[PDB]
Amino acid sequence: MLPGTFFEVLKNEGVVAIATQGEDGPHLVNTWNSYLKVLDGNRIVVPVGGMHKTEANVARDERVLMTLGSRKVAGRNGPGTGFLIRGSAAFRTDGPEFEAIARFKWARAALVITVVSAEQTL
Amino acid sequence: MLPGTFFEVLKNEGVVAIATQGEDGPHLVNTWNSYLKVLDGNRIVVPVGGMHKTEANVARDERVLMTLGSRKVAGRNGPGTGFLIRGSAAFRTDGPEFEAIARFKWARAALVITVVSAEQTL
Ligand SMILES: Cc1cc2nc3c(=O)[nH]c(=O)nc-3n(C[C@H](O)[C@H](O)[C@H](O)COP(=O)(O)O)c2cc1C
Ligand SMILES: Cc1cc2nc3c(=O)[nH]c(=O)nc-3n(C[C@H](O)[C@H](O)[C@H](O)COP(=O)(O)O)c2cc1C
Repeated sequence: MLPGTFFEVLKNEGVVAIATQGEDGPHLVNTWNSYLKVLDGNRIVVPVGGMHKTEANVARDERVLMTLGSRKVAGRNGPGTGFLIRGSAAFRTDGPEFEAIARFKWARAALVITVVSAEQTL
Repeated sequence: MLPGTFFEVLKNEGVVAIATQGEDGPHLVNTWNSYLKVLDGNRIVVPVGGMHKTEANVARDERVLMTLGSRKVAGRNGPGTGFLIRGSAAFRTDGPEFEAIARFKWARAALVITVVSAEQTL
């Protein structure tokens, strides 16, 4: 379901945000557009170095939200666009989703988000 | 309390993410690094065109989280850095906080974030 414009965003660098639900309120962490790996079957993989509070949150509520964008891709009414992605998350420490990001030697795990919806919000 | 490195990030374009607490989970919306105005008092001002769900969430729980960064500013271990900002939010529709973003013709309000902590997370 990810549209072509999402793939054009990923050709450009930028800050990705990942929100999870904590018992206390939301939590928000980041990665880089250039670190995301998209796999077949609507999966986006993030290399995990820290994300310890995020991991604790996902263990109790697997729903996540993610945003990303780029001023270098056109939106509906001028330069710049981005996406709100909703999905479910899991952490993996082995298997092909882990091997997709194992080139980052600092990664202790892979955060795998299975996308359920993608909205271009600009 | 906002440090010099944060102002260096703001000289570069990027996607800002703002998380609020909803009824049924977090919500996450964006702005651009180039749209933020910073006022005396640890106050960050965001021009509001939509953010209707965000505004409903803030009316119930004023706490927000914000992230932003840039690959063009050095972090602690290599190129690229960014920040986790925690603060409290209010929407303003008159006064100096609104005037700071009034040049945006589509703005309906100013989202004013009063910063309580700022962490450089890379
Ligand atoms: C621009 C940016 C990119 C980041 N990329 C990563 C990343 O790819 N993986 C990672 O684990 N943390 C990354 N971080 C740090 C995370 O945002 C987070 O601060 C850290 O993993 C701790 O997560 P936690 O608060 O869930 O314990 C990045 C931070 C910034 C500002
Ligand atoms: C990169 C980017 C920049 C955006 N900047 C703004 C902005 O400055 N102000 C705004 O109202 N919405 C902006 N949006 C749209 C918001 O993220 C959000 O989708 C919209 O305001 C609706 O908010 P709500 O879901 O809280 O109702 C931006 C979207 C993207 C992808």
